[PDB]
Amino acid sequence: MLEVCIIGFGFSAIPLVRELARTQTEFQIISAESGSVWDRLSESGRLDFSLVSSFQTSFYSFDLVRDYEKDYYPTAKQFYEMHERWRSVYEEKIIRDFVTKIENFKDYSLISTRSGKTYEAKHVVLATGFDRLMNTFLSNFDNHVSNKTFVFDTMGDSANLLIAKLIPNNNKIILRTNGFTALDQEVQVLGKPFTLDQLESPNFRYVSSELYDRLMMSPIYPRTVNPAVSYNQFPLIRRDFSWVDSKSSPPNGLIAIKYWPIDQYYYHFNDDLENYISKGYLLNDIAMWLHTGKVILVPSDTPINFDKKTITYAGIERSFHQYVKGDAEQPRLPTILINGETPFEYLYRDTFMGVIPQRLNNIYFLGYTRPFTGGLANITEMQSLFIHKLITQPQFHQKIHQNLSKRITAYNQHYYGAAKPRKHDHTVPFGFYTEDIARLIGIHYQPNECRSVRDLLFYYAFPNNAFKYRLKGEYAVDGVDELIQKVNDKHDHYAQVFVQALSIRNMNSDEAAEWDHSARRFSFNDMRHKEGYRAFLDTYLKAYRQVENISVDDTVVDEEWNFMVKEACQVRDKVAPNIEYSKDEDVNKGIRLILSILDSDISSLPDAQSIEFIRRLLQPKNYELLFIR
Ligand SMILES: Cc1cc2nc3c(=O)[nH]c(=O)nc-3n(C[C@H](O)[C@H](O)[C@H](O)COP(=O)(O)OP(=O)(O)OC[C@H]3O[C@@H](n4cnc5c(N)ncnc54)[C@H](O)[C@@H]3O)c2cc1C
Ligand SMILES: N[C@@H](Cc1c[nH]c2ccccc12)C(=O)O
Ligand SMILES: N[C@@H](Cc1c[nH]c2ccccc12)C(=O)O
Repeated sequence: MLEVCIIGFGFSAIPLVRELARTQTEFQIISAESGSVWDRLSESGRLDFSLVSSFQTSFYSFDLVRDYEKDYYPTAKQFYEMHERWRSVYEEKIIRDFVTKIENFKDYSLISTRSGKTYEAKHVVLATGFDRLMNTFLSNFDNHVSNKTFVFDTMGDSANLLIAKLIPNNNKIILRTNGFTALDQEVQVLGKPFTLDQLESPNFRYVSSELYDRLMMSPIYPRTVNPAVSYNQFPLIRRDFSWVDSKSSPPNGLIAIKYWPIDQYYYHFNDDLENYISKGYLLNDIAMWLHTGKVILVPSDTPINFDKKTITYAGIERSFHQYVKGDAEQPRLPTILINGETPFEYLYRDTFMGVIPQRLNNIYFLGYTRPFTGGLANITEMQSLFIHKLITQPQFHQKIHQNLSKRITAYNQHYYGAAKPRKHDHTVPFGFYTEDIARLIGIHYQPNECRSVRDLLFYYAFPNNAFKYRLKGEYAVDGVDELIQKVNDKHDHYAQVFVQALSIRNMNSDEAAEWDHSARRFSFNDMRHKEGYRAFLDTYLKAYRQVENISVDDTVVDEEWNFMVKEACQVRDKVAPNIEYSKDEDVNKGIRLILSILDSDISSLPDAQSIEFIRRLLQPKNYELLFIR
């Protein structure tokens, strides 16, 4: 009897196949001849964009240990080339066919295929990815569409990439949405670039819920009255967060788009602009679009005529060329038959850690958990370790499954509370999820085993990337020691985010929200760093057009749009003139202090009262996770 069958091979399955090979566990992969959206984009030459996620979080530990030299954003070309490199390694273990049905029995499954070939396997892993409504827009994208009006009912990363591509053809963009969370993918800390995933210090949740909440939520919840923040200039960007019923913030189910702020885009790409655009580094600064009026927000309930193709806002009856109805994610699951009869019903919350479904025996889901920030790699590497351990170690399989339904209830209580199921429940802060799996497997760090201040920075401030948990123990990867050293040497041992937590420990949430926004350039949606880049924007559009052989007329002037932008930007035209740094000073001084006591013994530190606090990090009081204990 075949020990393991993996269904679907693109990106998510790679780390699991690697571990099954290492332990010589018998496995077969079944995967469609057709392949993925990445094959659609490759075949049709549309891998001309870049990831919304850092290198560190988007490539597996066993690639990073070889190829990491600096933080950067990989291109769609590089990401796909990496999938193709791993497909080549394992292609001999792949049967090219399409699974149509799985019949699940007490200790095996019967797998049916389009060819008619059937397979028996004791353990079955689904790594088939999602169907996405929006893929047709990216895969069949037309760049000749010019001077047209688009209406989007949802802001997501796909809409934002479409918008980046339309705007340089003088396409006008109306968003008719119930708000959206957008975050600068890259941020300056005392004049040095940090990808946003470098600054989450997630294990601070263990100090307390409230402290972590103040560390994280002021750029997402409308907490500052600072008029430089996009959610004050353009309030139609605010969301209804009344659904959230959890002390764990950011909450599971919160989705964000991650975008190039124009200032960081300029710092990286200004010197070789056309060549960088052609590699797929597209400016996608939604806040700059709102600032310049190349995008407008309108209320959710703004009347539209689907028959005449018209949207009803202020004075002009604007005909729209296309309505984009907004991306949904549905797992590509075959029919699964419980005891080979009863259709399995998929719901993210009714699986443990997005991986283990109830009422199925030895079936695992790999790649259906979505990270709030950073790449999928962080999530699928840790899920792969979890699945490998369940498959190959019956003691671990028994430990997890014995109280499976209780673990799931305890997880849902902790992370969702009494909220009803939502379509985005599958979205998790990457640094909670990786840490959660690491504690389940037993490859976690213990805060009580920190000796030096340097050790506290590593435990609390070093990002909870999957490779963090592959330094030593059961899943160690060779070269992780050198990788961690390199990353620490380039990021000042994450002293800056450690000092952020030290700065806000005594504040309430309004105070921390004010302090967050006291910076000369605060992390996210700082509308003071837009006007100075108006000339560079024109250079950019000219560069984009030249790269893509586009010719449009700005000497042709769209009068009617010029007119609707004024109505859209009334709060901004009122709020912006009220503009005009505690955070910069606090952080600068704190980093000085921390970097001076790097190698000081914690336990022995003498009796401001930040010392008390630093000493208490050996004994955090919010460490309990009832779905693990
Ligand atoms: C436009 C776009 C941009 C993205 N950008 C990023 C990014 O910036 N950073 C990031 O980290 N992630 C990004 N992602 C998300 C993620 O990395 C990709 O979705 C990735 O392809 C997921 O890998 P996967 O292996 O789970 O699924 P896939 O890559 O879709 O591979 C699954 C494979 O299984 C096959 N298959 C499906 N059903 C069956 C079946 N029943 N039988 C047999 N074979 C089957 C499919 O044909 C496919 O080849 C992006 C996704 C998209 C669509
Ligand atoms: N802690 C950093 C970065 C940060 C805050 N909120 C976030 C949400 C997601 C990602 C990063 C962040 C700051 O306060 O600016
Ligand atoms: N364009 C993809 C982006 C995406 C999906 N899942 C992700 C995980 C990590 C980074 C990016 C993504 C989407 O439809 O949403």
